[PDB]
Amino acid sequence: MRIILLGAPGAGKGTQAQFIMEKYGIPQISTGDMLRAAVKSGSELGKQAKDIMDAGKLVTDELVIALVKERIAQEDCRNGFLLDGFPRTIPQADAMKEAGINVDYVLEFDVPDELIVDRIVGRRVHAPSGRVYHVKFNPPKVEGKDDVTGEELTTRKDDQEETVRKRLVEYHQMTAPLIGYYSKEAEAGNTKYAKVDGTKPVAEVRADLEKILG
Ligand SMILES: Nc1ncnc2c1ncn2[C@@H]1O[C@H](COP(=O)(O)OP(=O)(O)O)[C@@H](O)[C@H]1O
Ligand SMILES: Nc1ncnc2c1ncn2[C@@H]1O[C@H](COP(=O)(O)O)[C@@H](O)[C@H]1O
Repeated sequence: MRIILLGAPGAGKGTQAQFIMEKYGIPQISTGDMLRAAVKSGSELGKQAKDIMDAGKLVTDELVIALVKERIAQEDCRNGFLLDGFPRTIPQADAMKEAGINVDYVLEFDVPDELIVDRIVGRRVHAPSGRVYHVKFNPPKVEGKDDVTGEELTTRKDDQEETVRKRLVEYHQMTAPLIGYYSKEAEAGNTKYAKVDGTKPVAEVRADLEKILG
């Protein structure tokens, strides 16, 4: 089972990415996570991303499509995967079509622009695993520590009001058009489209997803 998460920044795609992963098995492919790992481990394929990311700008299609093509490669993704943060553009979406990468479901996480700044300013992550918390809306069992390894949590470098603003716009310019893209795919029968209310409580969106899938 292949799946795509599609939504504004802070819409809770990642938070939902974890669940589907542990409950269905399929690995979670988060471009942003890979970019941040690579940027930190100084990998050759990704380290370049650094300045762009911290600016709020999207990274060049070519670099990202590569990474994804390299990760889907792994044998863990032979039974399905979860593209969480990709595609982010028509080119990127197009590139997947030619490569013959079909998805079973496309899930649009609907969340208002006004809700975004506050979700994001209070988001903390366990970088090593990408596990994502929120100091108020979905905190850790122990303040400042990852629930599975007890490791200190951190705040993302690009998680600041200003950068979130720049981030929202690009979303509206480049990514947003994709809702239309997959709507059309869904209409042709190529995929299954599903919008869900991302303002609801985590535990609740979780159940909506479970209704949509199985
Ligand atoms: N459904 C929700 N309601 C309230 N807060 C949420 C919800 N889902 C996620 N969050 C919190 O919002 C922040 C951003 O969500 P995240 O899952 O990181 O989304 P995205 O991956 O789309 O940016 C995190 O701090 C997260 O714990
Ligand atoms: N699929 C992508 N296409 C282009 N840029 C991306 C992509 N995914 C992640 N990035 C970069 O990763 C950063 C953080 O994305 P995220 O962690 O998914 O919110 C963005 O600010 C972009 O610069």
